[PDB]
Amino acid sequence: MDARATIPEHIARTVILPQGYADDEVIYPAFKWLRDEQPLAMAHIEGYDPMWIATKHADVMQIGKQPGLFSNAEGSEILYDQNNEAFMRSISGGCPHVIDSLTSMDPPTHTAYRGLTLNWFQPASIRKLEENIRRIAQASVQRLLDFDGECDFMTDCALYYPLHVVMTALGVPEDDEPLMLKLTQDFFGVEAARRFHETIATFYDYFNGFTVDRRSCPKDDVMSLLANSKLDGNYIDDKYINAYYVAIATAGHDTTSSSSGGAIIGLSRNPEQLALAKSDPALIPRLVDEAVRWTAPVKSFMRTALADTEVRGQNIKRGDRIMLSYPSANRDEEVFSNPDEFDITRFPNRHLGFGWGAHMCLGQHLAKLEMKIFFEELLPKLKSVELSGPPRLVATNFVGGPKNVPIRFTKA
Ligand code: HEM
Repeated sequence: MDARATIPEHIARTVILPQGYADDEVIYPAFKWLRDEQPLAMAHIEGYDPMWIATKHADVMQIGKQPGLFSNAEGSEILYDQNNEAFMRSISGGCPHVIDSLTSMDPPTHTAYRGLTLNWFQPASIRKLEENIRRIAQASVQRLLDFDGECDFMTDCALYYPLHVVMTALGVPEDDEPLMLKLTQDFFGVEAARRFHETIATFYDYFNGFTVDRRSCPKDDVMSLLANSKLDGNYIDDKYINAYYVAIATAGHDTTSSSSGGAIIGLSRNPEQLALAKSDPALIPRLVDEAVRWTAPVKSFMRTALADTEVRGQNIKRGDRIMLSYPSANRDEEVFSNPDEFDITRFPNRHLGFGWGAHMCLGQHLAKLEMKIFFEELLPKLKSVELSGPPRLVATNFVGGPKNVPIRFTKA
């Protein structure tokens, strides 16, 4: 079954299939076997293409730095079994990408489209939003504190906070939360082509009304920036502007909620850390990097090789699919000691949670700023937080992490 495939089928099924990601003691041991035994090897299971699994921190940095060699755009950047990639190419008119977002793009296209928002996402630009993001965090902290010491931290709090922040960055009204939750939770959640096609049409007509509006009535927000952008003396095609609004909102919602949940499971299991964080606010930034390392919400992205190459003495033929495991890179013993412990003091924390390379998460500065402001508002409000039952994690090999964290808390 592709004779170059060496990973034992049991490990291979555990790392690829979506089931095992709902449980950390299923998936982290398998990846640990891989890093210790077959750090970069080929797996081929039934229903999927052969693929190399880059499990080492150093190999994920190296593949991600070379877009000329390992392509986003040639195959599906998302891990789908053949069956599914097929249904998708139907929906998508031949090509393995459901919308034309930055992740489906190789440079120079990618550099141009990414270029349009890149500086709006840089730290200095993101500071303008601070009074707003603190207003949103206080409303969300209040909501949780209105419970008498019990709630699901996700579905009662962290589900809405990251969506409110990305709605404000885009310029979408507070009142359209229903439709944005429908976009990220229902339509892009975890005949069908007939209903796909007219549902994306309805969202595109909706966003289209904002593009037109920002073109006569400009505001400082991402919709206005991209509406009014022009590449070669012409406005960006509506397909790319609307895929960009969708890419930011979906890319920015679940990853930030999941990492905030991850932080609460880590502090609930390690009360010495809550106490440490409460006594030195300077440590919140440290807690945010550790929550995103430890949680690793994006479990993988894919790459297709554009030439025969060699990484860690392996000979990657042209056309080979490669899986990038951000969870395995964040627990590589060559970079981190006791990588399974949640430890907020961990420094330096050079995790690959936001990726590395050309496609490195555009929203990383916005994601660290809104998680830091949320926790600065929340931690002083709590005397304690503990889990009241097991977190429920999403079974998915793409964006998973906690979906339910039932907690008990005492107000300060
Ligand atoms: C803690 C939260 C977040 C995590 C863990 C996360 C993770 C990632 C990862 C792993 C990638 C792939 C990077 C690569 O291939 O090198 C990515 C892509 C991306 N993320 Fe995030 N992300 C987070 C928050 C955000 C936010 C808040 C936004 C939106 C403002 C966002 C927007 C994007 C976009 C647009 C891309 C595509 C960039 C490109 O292809 O050029 N992300 N993110």
